[PDB]
Amino acid sequence: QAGTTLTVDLSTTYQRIDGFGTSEAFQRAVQMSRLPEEGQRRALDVLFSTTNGAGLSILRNGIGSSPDMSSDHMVSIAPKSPGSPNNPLIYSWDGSDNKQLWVSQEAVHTYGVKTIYADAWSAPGYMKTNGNDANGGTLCGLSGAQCASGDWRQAYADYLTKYVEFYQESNVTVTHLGFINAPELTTSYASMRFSASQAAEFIRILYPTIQKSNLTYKPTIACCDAEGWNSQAGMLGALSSVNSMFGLVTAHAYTSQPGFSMNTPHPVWMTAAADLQGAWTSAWYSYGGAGEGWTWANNVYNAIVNGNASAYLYWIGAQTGNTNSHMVHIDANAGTVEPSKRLWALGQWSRFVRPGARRVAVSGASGSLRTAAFRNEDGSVAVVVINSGGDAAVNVRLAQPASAKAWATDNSRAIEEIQASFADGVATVNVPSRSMTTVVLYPA
Ligand SMILES: CO[C@H]1[C@H](O)[C@@H](O)[C@@H](O[C@H]2[C@H](O[C@@H]3CO[C@@H](O[C@@H]4CO[C@@H](O)[C@H](O)[C@H]4O)[C@H](O)[C@H]3O)OC[C@@H](O)[C@@H]2O)O[C@@H]1C(=O)O
Ligand SMILES: *[C@@H]1O[C@H](CO)[C@@H](O[C@@H]2O[C@H](CO)[C@@H](O[C@@H]3O[C@H](CO)[C@@H](O)[C@H](O)[C@@H]3O)[C@H](O)[C@H]2NC(C)=O)[C@H](O)[C@H]1NC(C)=O
Repeated sequence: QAGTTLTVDLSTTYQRIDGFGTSEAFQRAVQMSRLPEEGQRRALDVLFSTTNGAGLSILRNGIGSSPDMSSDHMVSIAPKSPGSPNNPLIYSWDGSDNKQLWVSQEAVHTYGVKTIYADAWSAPGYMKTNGNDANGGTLCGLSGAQCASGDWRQAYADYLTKYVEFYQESNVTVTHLGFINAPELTTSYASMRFSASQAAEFIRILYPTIQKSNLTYKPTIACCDAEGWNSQAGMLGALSSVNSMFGLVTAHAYTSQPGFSMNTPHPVWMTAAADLQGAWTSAWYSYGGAGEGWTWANNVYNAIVNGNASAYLYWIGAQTGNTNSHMVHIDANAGTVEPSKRLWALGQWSRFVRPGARRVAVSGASGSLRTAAFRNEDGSVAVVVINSGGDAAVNVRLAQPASAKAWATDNSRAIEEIQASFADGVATVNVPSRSMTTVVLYPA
């Protein structure tokens, strides 16, 4: 044939895409802050730049639960107990939030990011059955968790609301708010155990607290950052009584993969995935291993197409260390920043599939090509082609554009523009070998 023709059907729609992003929690933002100004700027550019970076459109921040910044802990805005939940909470704002406020202010005001997801791993220790933000335990006052010290549920809702207000008064709007992380998992770090029933119980307290607050923008409540699709899907029954009081479902890709559509009315975000203990690799493709850029391009495809995800977040953007827990390597001694091809994989999506995009049908792929298509709010149509074979001539059309452009990521290209020859509404591209290519059709 005269290449492979991919035809986009704008009349067949699926989920909305809210975007793509990562976190700088657990003092990864502090590691970035220690770089020379040029290293700082390069780290921020590769994460958020829509011209020379991954164009990430969501930042996930931790709402620190710890009493201090020991180790990699995130200090809380209220690290000292008031003794009783009947006493006002004592807020001790540091103007920094574990250097996440600076990353957020750069994302929003330098790079145009509009989606800021703040998620607590735990309440402060004095609000919990175990008196500690680490080693699990549950919020005092929930069903099954009566504490000698009192019922701290309203206090935790006031606390989360105050955290959003500190960000607001620092000119950052938190758009989404989570109050647990991995509620099925006890860990040696910030962790807190809620059943799905307890999550619903708390949402019924947190929703009116937010709606009655003086916040300028009322953030959408999220739940529950379970460590896999399967674990989160098991919480949806109990959450269904409060579907009027939260608006985002969140889950990771650790204990199961995002390979089916959850039964919820809400958008579903895959909010953390990584090759956490794999030895550092920057490569796009070596053999299809767990850390390679190629693998992560495909992991995103699977989450969107098979998991019905509206967003995809790698665990950490930039940090130090020699595992694939993160996309961007910091060498603290050299003061340098090196993006892996996992950074470019997520950017090969995020640069072109912007917030509000609607996934749409595309036909004509077979064999070595996996394809998806997205209609942006500006009417630009982004067609993803993941090519596991040799160079593939592809034609991209609607079932009408005035111009086209194309970019590819592979072993020698980092979201590099390639030719998109444009004739009578049809873009013709050479999709490189073992690449992810995005072809964009633009209205006038
Ligand atoms: C080599 O050190 C790595 C660790 O391997 C890695 O876990 C991470 O540690 C962070 C930590 O992150 C976890 C990671 O994602 C979730 O937990 C996973 C769920 O699935 C299980 O099967 C895995 O074993 C879990 O790790 C969880 O929701 C995150 O919080 O966060 C706390 C930090 O204190 C800790 O450093 O990264 C390190 C590293 O990069 O050095
Ligand atoms: C893939 O995910 C999307 C969400 O990102 C799912 O969309 C949701 O679909 C349900 C069922 O159609 C929608 O429920 C309807 O909502 C309206 C209000 O807008 C309500 O009045 C109707 O009675 C109905 O309950 C839900 O709105 C919609 N959510 C969004 C955010 O669009 C979709 O169902 C998922 N796909 C699969 C195959 O599961």
